[PDB]
Amino acid sequence: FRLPPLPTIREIIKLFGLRAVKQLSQNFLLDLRLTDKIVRKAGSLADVYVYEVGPGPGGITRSILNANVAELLVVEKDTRFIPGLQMLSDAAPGKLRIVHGDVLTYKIEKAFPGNIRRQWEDDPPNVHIIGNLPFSVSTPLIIKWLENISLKDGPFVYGRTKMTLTFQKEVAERLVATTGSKQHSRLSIMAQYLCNVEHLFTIPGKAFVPKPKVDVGVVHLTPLIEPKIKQPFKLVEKVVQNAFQFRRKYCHRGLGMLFPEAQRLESTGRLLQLADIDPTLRPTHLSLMHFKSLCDVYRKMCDEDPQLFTYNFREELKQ
Repeated sequence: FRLPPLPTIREIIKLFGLRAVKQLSQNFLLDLRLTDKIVRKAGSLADVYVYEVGPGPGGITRSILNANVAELLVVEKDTRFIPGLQMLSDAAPGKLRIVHGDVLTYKIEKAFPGNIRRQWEDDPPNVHIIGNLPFSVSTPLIIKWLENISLKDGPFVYGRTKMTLTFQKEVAERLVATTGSKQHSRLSIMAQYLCNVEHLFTIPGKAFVPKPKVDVGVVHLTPLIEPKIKQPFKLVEKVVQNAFQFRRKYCHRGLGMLFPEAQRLESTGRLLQLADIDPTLRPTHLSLMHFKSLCDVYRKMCDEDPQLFTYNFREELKQ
């Protein structure tokens, strides 16, 4: 017969390598011009203690190191990128600390000196968190961090520490969306009640390798001195999540799911009435102050009735 040639090992490696990368779901920024821009937009990092999450090939890492940073600590999950980061540390001695870990669990409360901590009401501290992370990591990460801001712990034991982070365009858009927008949703309230949030700019997907199917938003967050709602994070999260579950219906429908069926007509009516909200507002028109009212009223209902808080409407739906 006549059969095709064997692959060379070079071809085999290329095959294994490309497939290896088309997994992992990182969107590499291999362009120092863009990583320079991200760092520039984050603000001055002069004498700042920087925490970079998931540096990967280290484009953002190089841009940070060039910004008169006091110190940079990076946490990286994939060992494959670690020796490249090591090389980088050797080029800037004393400047770069590398940790092989998971940004979702790694605690940085003791990573920088205690003397750099600042009161909550003071200006934000010389700690800044910067990161270009996989979309599947950055969403739960910001949610963990928002709860940390609520508790004033985690990265927020230093004070009102700043974040500059990439997200998919649409997640970026939800984070800064205001009332009445199709994007004003659960994440809009969660971030905005706790932080000042600004969408710095958008980077086209084409700029990343591999090319994701969406664009990438760069978002800056600074914790608020006075948060817009003062109730436990999990309470706010529950009200907000219930408020938004049915987007094209009166908000009464979503908020009603906070209450067992047997009291739902009366209780949902009372919640809206004590909160002083039109029960026919669609969720997108619910503002931070509506949510403050809703959460305050719900808190008192929970205190009067300790069965309320762990009520789950789907469990009831199982007859």
